[PDB]
Amino acid sequence: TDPTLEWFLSHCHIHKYPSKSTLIHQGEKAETLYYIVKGSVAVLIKDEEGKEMILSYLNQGDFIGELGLFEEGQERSAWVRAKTACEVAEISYKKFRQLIQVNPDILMRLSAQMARRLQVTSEKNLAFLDVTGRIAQTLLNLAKQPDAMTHPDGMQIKITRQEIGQIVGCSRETVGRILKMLEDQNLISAHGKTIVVYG
Amino acid sequence: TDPTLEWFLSHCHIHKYPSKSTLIHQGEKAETLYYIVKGSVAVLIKDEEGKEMILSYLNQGDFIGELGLFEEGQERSAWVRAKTACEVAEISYKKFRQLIQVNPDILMRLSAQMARRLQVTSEKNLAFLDVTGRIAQTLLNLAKQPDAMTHPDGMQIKITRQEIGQIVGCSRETVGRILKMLEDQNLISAHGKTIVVYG
Repeated sequence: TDPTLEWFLSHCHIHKYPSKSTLIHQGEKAETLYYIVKGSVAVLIKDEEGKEMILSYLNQGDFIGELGLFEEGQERSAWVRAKTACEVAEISYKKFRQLIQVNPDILMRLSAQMARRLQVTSEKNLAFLDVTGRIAQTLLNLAKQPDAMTHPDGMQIKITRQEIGQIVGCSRETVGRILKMLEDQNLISAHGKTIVVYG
Repeated sequence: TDPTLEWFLSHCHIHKYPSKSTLIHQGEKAETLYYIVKGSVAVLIKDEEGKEMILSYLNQGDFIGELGLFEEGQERSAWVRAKTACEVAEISYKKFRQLIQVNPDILMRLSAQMARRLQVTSEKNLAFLDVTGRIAQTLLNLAKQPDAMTHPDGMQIKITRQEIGQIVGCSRETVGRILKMLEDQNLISAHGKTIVVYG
């Protein structure tokens, strides 16, 4: 059992959100503070060219819209929507601040993840971003070449890591540093001399 | 004045650091937890070969390795040095964990900082990363121009939002969004026609 969680939730209101239903709409005045008891949700924005862009998926046990607890008035840059029928608890920010006085443990939890949530995004300057822009261009251009292969996901090209570095003007390593990053962004794919560009 | 920051301060050792003196080394043993009372530091890393490729820039009102606090173990890759001569207060994780109980307010400001770092992360395709590389390049070359200003943090140049768009080949809005990002990353600062390039 979980002494705190159970206490915490006895101060929250749990409701169900059928898939695709929206939990928080975008310029809403933040005052909660949502805790996912079960199921998953998505954080969406619209980029230039008004396409839905997924910022993150949040799963059971995670919290929703902190960033509004430490920023009065703060709105909701990007709005929360359910992906699967899920139960979510929500508590007045005002009342939550009271819980923290009583037993500052829950605060520890939420405080948590984030951290485990940051320890995953980071370990990542101007000089660096420049090369990242150049390499992305090289791959973008090669996909439009007549010698490009057609891939179910997009276009597949042929080039060595050293060739990328020679073209852009960087070490073979810097290429791997960037290729790995781009690959983690689900934008490209690297295996030997074969590289595939998505979209 | 800042009460919750005044108590939390009396409960820990504040250290002075001359510029270019390292605070945190690689492989460390995470048990702190520093708070920059005054000045600025730089999160470095030594790369493939060598080259201190930098990583960040933390200033007054910042916590350090706050990720270590949670989750036993963790020393501790990363790195830290003082850019300018700065005063840094530090406290053992375990004592802090006790203070959290005494007055949780300080756990607020630690969580607050973590929240802000999430904001920056979520706000991140190939085409976009390409433009980001070109824009940084324009700012990079201009700071080396004879008509650049001497700024305490680096070099300050003169250019409008639309001028950058014309050079790179993007909308006036695209420049706006990218300038926001780069300023949040602590690489530049924008104020009207004035743009200052750090470093």
